[PDB]
Amino acid sequence: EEDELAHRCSSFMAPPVTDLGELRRRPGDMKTKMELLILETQAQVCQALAQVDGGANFSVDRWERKEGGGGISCVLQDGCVFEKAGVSISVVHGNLSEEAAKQMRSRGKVLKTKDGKLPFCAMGVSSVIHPKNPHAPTIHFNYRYFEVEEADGNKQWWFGGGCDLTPTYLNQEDAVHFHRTLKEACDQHGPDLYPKFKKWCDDYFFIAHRGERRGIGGIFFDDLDSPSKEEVFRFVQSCARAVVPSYIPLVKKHCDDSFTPQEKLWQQLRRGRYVEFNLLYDRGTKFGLFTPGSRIESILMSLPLTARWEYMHSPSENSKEAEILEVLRHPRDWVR
Amino acid sequence: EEDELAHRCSSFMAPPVTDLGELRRRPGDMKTKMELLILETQAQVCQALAQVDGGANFSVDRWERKEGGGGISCVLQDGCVFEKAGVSISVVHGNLSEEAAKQMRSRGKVLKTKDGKLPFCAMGVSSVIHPKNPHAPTIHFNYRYFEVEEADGNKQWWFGGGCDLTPTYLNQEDAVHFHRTLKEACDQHGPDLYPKFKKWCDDYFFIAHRGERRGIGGIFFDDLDSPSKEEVFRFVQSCARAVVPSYIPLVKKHCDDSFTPQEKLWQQLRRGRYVEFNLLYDRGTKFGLFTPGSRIESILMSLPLTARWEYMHSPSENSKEAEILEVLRHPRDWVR
Repeated sequence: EEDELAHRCSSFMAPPVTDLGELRRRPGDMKTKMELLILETQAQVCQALAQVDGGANFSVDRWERKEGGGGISCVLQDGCVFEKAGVSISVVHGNLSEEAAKQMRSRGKVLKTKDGKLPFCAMGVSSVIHPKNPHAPTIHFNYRYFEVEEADGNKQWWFGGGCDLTPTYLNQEDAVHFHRTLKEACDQHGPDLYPKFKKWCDDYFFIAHRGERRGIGGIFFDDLDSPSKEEVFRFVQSCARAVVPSYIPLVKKHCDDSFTPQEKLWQQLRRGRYVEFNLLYDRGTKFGLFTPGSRIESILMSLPLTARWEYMHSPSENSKEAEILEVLRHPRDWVR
Repeated sequence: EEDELAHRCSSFMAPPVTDLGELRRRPGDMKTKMELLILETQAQVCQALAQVDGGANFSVDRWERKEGGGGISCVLQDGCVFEKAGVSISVVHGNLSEEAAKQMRSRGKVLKTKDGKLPFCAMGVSSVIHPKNPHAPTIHFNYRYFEVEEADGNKQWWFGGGCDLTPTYLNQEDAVHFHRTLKEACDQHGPDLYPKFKKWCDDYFFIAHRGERRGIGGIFFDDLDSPSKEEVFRFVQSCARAVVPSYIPLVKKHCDDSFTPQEKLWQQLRRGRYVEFNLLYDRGTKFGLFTPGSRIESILMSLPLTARWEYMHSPSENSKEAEILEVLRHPRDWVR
């Protein structure tokens, strides 16, 4: 019979960033469990996307750097269903830079150095998928884990993540399906998680000057460090496993929908909004792998194939354009 | 005979931000001279653009806010020559916020409060113009002035500005024309200004991760506070007056050039680079009206009508695509 770990690894997009000998020695370490989870998630998502899109192949770049860890970047471009799809993982080990350390103190985190250093590990998966068809929505997700070794055998750790949808026009069934899938995943771990993280997602992706959100939300969480490491991992695992069922059915349903040049135009304006969230409010932080805010590499991976920016006459009062603008300004409940 | 100031004002896009009664009382104040210069420049540029583009009209929005000063924003969109053109002016009076003050100290500026306050005035013009034709280049320019009243009758003041070109493909004649026009303007005020500011421009618009500049540069200067206020103003005035001759001839020459769908595609990728400079390296600073870095309003005004982002096969070794990439990576002299 095939070795359990070997079997898992044959299904990944590329070999793990961490030496397989190390993962084999420490199967129960959260760093091991989380690296395998992010690799699994990346593979599950890429496989689902590749099954849907016959028009392009993933390029898979497993990379490493001396100071910047390693990762696996999977990119699909200009396919028949997806104009852009990126699914990346990163794993970084090292000692925290004085700058990184300083920033955490500003957010109220107190780190006690071990020797003179702060050994740490940060890892995560992050993805942005932009369909070609105006009626097939964009998705973003990310799931990550951080630990830092302090004085004594004490460790400080936390998880972060989220999954959010950016439709061109509102589709009620799609919105409910997406949110319901996320809520079911969260509810397994406690009834207050989805409502909290749904609200957090509505608040976080706010393009402030327009008074509009990027999309229809989903879930967002950060600094998640209770009740226990294993319990939070199981929650994150449920969330990561919800991505494909939350999303691929929407793309399969809508990828062939007819659309007008005007609907395509509107899609392009909505894609410009997606980009603008970064331009104005999330331009790049070097420490983005373990705090809210994106690293440059992530921002680049998120860009669509094309976008449009143009000052727009208020749309007809009962138009689909007006409807989506209203919900971006005033988010709604989708599941209770 | 028409009143000199009234005659000047009839040529502006809208009335000055500052009460005309105040400008009339203090004709010799640098705030007056600079406000008139920025209004003149805005009008000269808009008039030149409107003469070239019969396909769209400028919308002119003269606005004010209680805490945020006032301005005049002129916008043209989706014309027959320009896909986007923005020419804005802002004039803000008030007392420096503790945050703004703090930032200046970080840059090594030392301000001595008058009473408990730092009364200040900041003003400027800023513009981004994106032609439709791949062969007609994008331009950006800005010219600004800041003063703050300190303890005693002492004032701290400085100017900043620049003018830079972002071609889709390199055209040697265009590059020389543009740079020559700027150099002639600078040289009138001293022989070391153009070489210094040309290099500064090459260094500033560096999209670091690609190792490429946004375009072919021009001039860039900041914190310009010597030799005297009148001398620096006259220099800035020469630079502002060089915009139209540096640029409009290039648009008139190339706006009708034939282009291929591939050249249009490349233009779209170059426009994506333009946007990416903000996304990564210049995302927004609230204090951008008096320091390097753009305010959100400026970033928005700069966005093109459309852009593209796509990971690209290295172009043919002697292609025009390869040539522009090489010069973006390794800037050249254009005039000596």
